[PDB]
Amino acid sequence: EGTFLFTSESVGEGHPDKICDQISDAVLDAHLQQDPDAKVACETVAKTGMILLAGEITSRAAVDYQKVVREAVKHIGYDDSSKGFDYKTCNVLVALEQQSPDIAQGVHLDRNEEDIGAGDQGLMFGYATDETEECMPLTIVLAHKLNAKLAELRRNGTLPWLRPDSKTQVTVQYMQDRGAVLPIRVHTIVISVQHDEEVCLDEMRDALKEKVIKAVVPAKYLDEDTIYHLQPSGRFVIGGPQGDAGLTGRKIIVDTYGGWGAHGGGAFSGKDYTKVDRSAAYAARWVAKSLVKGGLCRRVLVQVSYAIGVSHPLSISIFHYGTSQKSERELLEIVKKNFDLRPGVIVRDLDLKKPIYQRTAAYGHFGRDSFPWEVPKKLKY
Amino acid sequence: EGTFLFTSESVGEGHPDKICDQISDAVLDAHLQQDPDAKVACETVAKTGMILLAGEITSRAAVDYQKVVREAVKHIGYDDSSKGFDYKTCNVLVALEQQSPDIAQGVHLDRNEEDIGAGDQGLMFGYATDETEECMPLTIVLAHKLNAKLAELRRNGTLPWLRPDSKTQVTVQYMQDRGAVLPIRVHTIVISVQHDEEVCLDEMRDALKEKVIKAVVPAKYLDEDTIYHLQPSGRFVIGGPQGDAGLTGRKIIVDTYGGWGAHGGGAFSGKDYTKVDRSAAYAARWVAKSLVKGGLCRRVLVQVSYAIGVSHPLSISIFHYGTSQKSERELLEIVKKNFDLRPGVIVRDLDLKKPIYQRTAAYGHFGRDSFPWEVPKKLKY
Ligand SMILES: O=c1c(-c2ccc(O)cc2)c(Nc2cc[nH]n2)[nH]c2c(-c3ccccc3)c(-c3ccccc3)nn12
Ligand SMILES: O=c1c(-c2ccc(O)cc2)c(Nc2cc[nH]n2)[nH]c2c(-c3ccccc3)c(-c3ccccc3)nn12
Ligand SMILES: C[S@@+](CC[C@H](N)C(=O)[O-])C[C@H]1O[C@@H](n2cnc3c(N)ncnc32)[C@H](O)[C@@H]1O
Ligand SMILES: C[S@@+](CC[C@H](N)C(=O)[O-])C[C@H]1O[C@@H](n2cnc3c(N)ncnc32)[C@H](O)[C@@H]1O
Ligand SMILES: [Cl-]
Ligand SMILES: [Cl-]
Ligand SMILES: [Cl-]
Ligand SMILES: [Cl-]
Repeated sequence: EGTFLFTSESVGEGHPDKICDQISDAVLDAHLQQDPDAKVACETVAKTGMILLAGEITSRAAVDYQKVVREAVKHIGYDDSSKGFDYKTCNVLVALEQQSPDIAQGVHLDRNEEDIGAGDQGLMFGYATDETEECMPLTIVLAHKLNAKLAELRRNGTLPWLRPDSKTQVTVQYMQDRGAVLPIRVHTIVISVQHDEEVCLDEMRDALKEKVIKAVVPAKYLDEDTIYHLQPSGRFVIGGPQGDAGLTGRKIIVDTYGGWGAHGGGAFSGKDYTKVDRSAAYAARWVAKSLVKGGLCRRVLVQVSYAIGVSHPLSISIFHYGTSQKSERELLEIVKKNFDLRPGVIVRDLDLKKPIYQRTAAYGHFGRDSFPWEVPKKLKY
Repeated sequence: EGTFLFTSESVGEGHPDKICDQISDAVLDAHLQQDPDAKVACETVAKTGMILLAGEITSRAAVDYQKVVREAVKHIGYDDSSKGFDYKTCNVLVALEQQSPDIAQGVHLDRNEEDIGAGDQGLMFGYATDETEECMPLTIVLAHKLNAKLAELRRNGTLPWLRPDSKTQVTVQYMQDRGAVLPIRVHTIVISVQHDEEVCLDEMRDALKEKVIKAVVPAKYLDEDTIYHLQPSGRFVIGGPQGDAGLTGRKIIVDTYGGWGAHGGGAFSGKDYTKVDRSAAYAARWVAKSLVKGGLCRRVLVQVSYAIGVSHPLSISIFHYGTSQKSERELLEIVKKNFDLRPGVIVRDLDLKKPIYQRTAAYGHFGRDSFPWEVPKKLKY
């Protein structure tokens, strides 16, 4: 009574959708290194032997797409045909055009930077929860860390049968606590990871429990009833793009809160700051985290929305789940007094011309590494 | 006090992401017409002059991809270079392989149909709300209907300057009502739609208000304070894939609840029933709607999750927002007694081998047309 199960998932750096996100952001970063005002909307598609870039870029930079793509794939670890994909020998195809002049004229041409219009319509949410220090749901934090642990043990050679494509999933039993949530125990863990042709299933399952799960999940959350689904498909030799096509922006829930809070549908990777799908979601996270770390609430969800060409949000809304003594109306006044959610101001507050985006594109965009949107603003009220 | 704004969006049939969803489901349907057991994972990518199919299909069908793709684009309305895209003359590229044998062996080979494994891990949600008869949020219903109205007036020739690519966005002021939500008024509407080179902005804005909004949104929701952003970019002649690359599965929030409820991240289009991203989300909608139409709650969210190769969900969870006299524990017992959420049973209950998927791929998968997942189950308890 008062408890429920909740599940979130994450994926590894070599998951084919995440490959695409990382490549899209490597392209963005390459442009921004040379032209901080590049307009970038770079989608990546991955299938056996192929990376395709499709989208719209207007930029003063001279970018070697072959090098940028191949270096990103090398970093992920796909470096041999035996692994199913090789940065040295794959096809890299480019279908990139300039940004539509109709978009450019309606969004940013002949506009003062602070008054640039949103690059599109849409809705975006930010969320924070006091259940972890980093203000993220435990389900998603643990799922990300399990993938990171796999990559670590692959790269350090202790589990050399590992390959880069992985997925994880964590189910936690939660208790209610005055509108907030408290994690009690881990009910179920799934891990699936691509592997070489030589290792056997029992060796993999033993390693995944002892060297991955136990190295990540605190023992206080694990008990004799916890259910483990380790390599549940039985065989995962074919992987990466060869096993499953990847596309940019197909892991938007992994990128955010693991299903908690809410999501407006927009993808992050491959987009410069004028695309509010990214910048306003980052700003909304920053607002939410600022409210929780400032002691105003324990758990909070912020919605913003925009119209293409219009700088100020059309709507700003807040829900605190009953975890503040202040009304949501009062919290909204505090937010309005402390934040300016025009994209041309967000860019300054969060330093969004800086080429740090490839680092955001695996293991979630939130709750990690003290990115600007993770540093709470001191609120005046 | 007790009120908040909430925004949802929708897109039209010629929006480039939605083009991709529709093509992916046209391909699925073509396979299912000949082989009800086809294994389909068809991604579509669209950019100027190009439809690319990428993914994995194992099927006994003989499908003419050129015809299927081009007929889908014709139906949407892209039939001339003057509109930016033409089904008769575009490039159709195919990068389709068989389903991975490692997946096939772990999911469905040599398994009894009812006991087939989930085609992947993941989490899925179903939602229902009593605020409309179709048990959907008003924000998303209105946003979809505005796009449908644009397509209607394009196809009937009364606004012949319209083209197929459109987006809409609706902000509603809601009041709290004992855990449920009540819509009060429409605060803001956005409409952006591709148009010919001859029509002027004032003609478009007048038509969008008088012939689109007033034909869709009840006057009781509109007042002298409602804000209208009609063609806010000022010019939208370039559109469709030429204006913005499209990909399958990039409108997952438009496809579902417009940001309400929750989303697990999986895309629907291009996937047969063994992909629980689709089948289990449909079943979860069916459960949620059955609970509301059965009088057990006014508003409800259901989560399910799976592991690849495992037939039964790993977790089932329910949240009723305080809108039931029964506890969520009791509702879960009712759900367990009345539903079987194995994919190999869902397929029978919801008739998921039937080639009806292209019809789901615009205007949302839920709340429309009495699809099987929209017909409530009579609950025994
Ligand atoms: O706040 C809550 C509470 C809650 C928290 C503290 C309190 O004092 C009172 C109630 C809650 N309580 C219970 C109890 C039995 N079942 N549920 N369940 C949930 C869910 C959720 C759960 C199961 C499936 C689906 C969504 C969510 C959510 C999660 C993700 C996205 C959107 C909503 N929030 N939430
Ligand atoms: O249930 C509620 C209630 C509520 C309903 C009936 C009651 O008797 C008591 C409370 C509520 N109340 C208020 C009041 C002032 N602000 N909020 N606000 C919300 C939101 C939401 C709102 C603004 C931004 C973001 C999310 C949501 C939601 C919507 C989509 C996804 C997830 C959660 N639910 N919700
Ligand atoms: C299961 S595949 C999706 C379904 C697939 N498109 C098909 O044709 O059936 C989704 C993800 O699961 C992982 N995956 C691929 N092959 C797998 C296998 N043999 N066992 C487990 N997971 C696998 C990869 O991370 C892949 O991107
Ligand atoms: C604004 S575009 C996204 C940003 C774009 N990729 C870029 O290069 O800036 C997203 C969607 O908005 C719509 N759109 C395209 N051109 C537009 C215009 N000139 N005015 C308004 N909306 C437009 C189309 O539905 C398109 O798919
Ligand atoms: Cl996936
Ligand atoms: Cl191998
Ligand atoms: Cl879009
Ligand atoms: Cl024209």
